[PDB]
Amino acid sequence: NLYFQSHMNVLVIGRGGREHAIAWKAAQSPLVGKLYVAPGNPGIADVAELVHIDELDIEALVQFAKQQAIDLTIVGPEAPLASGIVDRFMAEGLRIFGPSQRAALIEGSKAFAKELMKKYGIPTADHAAFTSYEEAKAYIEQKGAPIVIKADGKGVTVAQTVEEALAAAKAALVDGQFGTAGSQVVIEEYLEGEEFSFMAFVNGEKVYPLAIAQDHKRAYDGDEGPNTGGMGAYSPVPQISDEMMDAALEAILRPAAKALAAEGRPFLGVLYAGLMATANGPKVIEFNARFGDPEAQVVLPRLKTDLVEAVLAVMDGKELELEWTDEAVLGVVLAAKGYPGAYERGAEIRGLDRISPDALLFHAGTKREGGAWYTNGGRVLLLAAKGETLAKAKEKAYEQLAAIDCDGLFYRRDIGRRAIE
Ligand SMILES: Nc1ncnc2c1ncn2[C@@H]1O[C@H](COP(=O)(O)O)[C@@H](O)[C@H]1O
Repeated sequence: NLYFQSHMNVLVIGRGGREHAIAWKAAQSPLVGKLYVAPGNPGIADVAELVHIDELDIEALVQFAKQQAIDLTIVGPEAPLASGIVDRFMAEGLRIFGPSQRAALIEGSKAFAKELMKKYGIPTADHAAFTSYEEAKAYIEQKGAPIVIKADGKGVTVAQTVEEALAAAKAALVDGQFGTAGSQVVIEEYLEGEEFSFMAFVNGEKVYPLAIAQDHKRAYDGDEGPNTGGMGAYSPVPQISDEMMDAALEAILRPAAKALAAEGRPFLGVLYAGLMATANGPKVIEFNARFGDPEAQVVLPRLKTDLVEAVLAVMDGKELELEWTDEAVLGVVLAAKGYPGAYERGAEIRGLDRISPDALLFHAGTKREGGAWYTNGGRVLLLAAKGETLAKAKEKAYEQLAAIDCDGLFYRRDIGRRAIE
């Protein structure tokens, strides 16, 4: 079907498991000649050449890319995007998949995203910020309870009653941090239902849906403890109906891409909708402007289509249908004890050699030294397995995980548990 230029040098920006997953996929493309990741990490060195340049060193990255004749740059994390790498690259004539600074604002500013979804009729949790008690009060009292109250400067209360919400909102203003605008309180609609991650390739108004993943954000078994970058994920997600999926594509993803374009911020890249499946249909929690982590590690193994060709087709504004395997994929994050708090580095990791070769081991935060492996970051590794069903992928993933010994790491035993229940 689609022809593109073969023997294309590709650069991936980032250092994590998402970027291990995007490099591992890229390396399998019949289109790719040379594959660099800047800065990557020692498990990524197995699939790609590492480049010792920071993600935020935009001028070095531009100079590296001109000089090593990079045909495609794919940006992993959001900070480079929020800093204008795409803008710099385009002005230099370098081809890049990722949003402009102005488009990436959809993730950077939750206020801006709320503002855009309100103006364009996009379903989401109601959101409002106040520096006045009396105005906070009058608003809490129209909206009623349960209600989220958020204090700046733990400070998140899901107030079960109106009286509690007011007590919490009053405290937020009296004890929260005094910014240059005074103290402020954030009030949000509480939503119930099942969370899901809906990513799509986007170029302007053109939206190309990926598979649907579910992430597990809480640190501990039974969705306990604080929130994290994500402790595991799987795809597909059988308890989210096709109808909910289509509602979210037509009432959320397609209108956000339009809204960004209508505001003179067209988006190019991965638009990642963090969603709730409510009784009333799907509702935005947040938007992200790039692949989710650990969502990329579980979605990208299911993609049949060549990843580099799909990116090029998207950048060209070409027609494309993405093809996916029937097999489910589930992934478990091993994190350094203490994460998402203060965590210890430098614990020896044994047993990486013992893992079956069809297991997918995505390095996020490891170091290699004197021929051994050590923890070096909050999320350290993700192990995913494929399975004919979700339960089989769950079984495979956990069985393989147990080959790893590290007294400095922990992981959730309940990834996927509800979905199989
Ligand atoms: N309005 C909401 N309704 C339900 N869950 C939420 C809401 N906001 C945040 N969360 C949860 O808290 C996590 C952290 O997102 P955030 O609160 O924007 O940092 C999300 O990934 C959700 O799992």
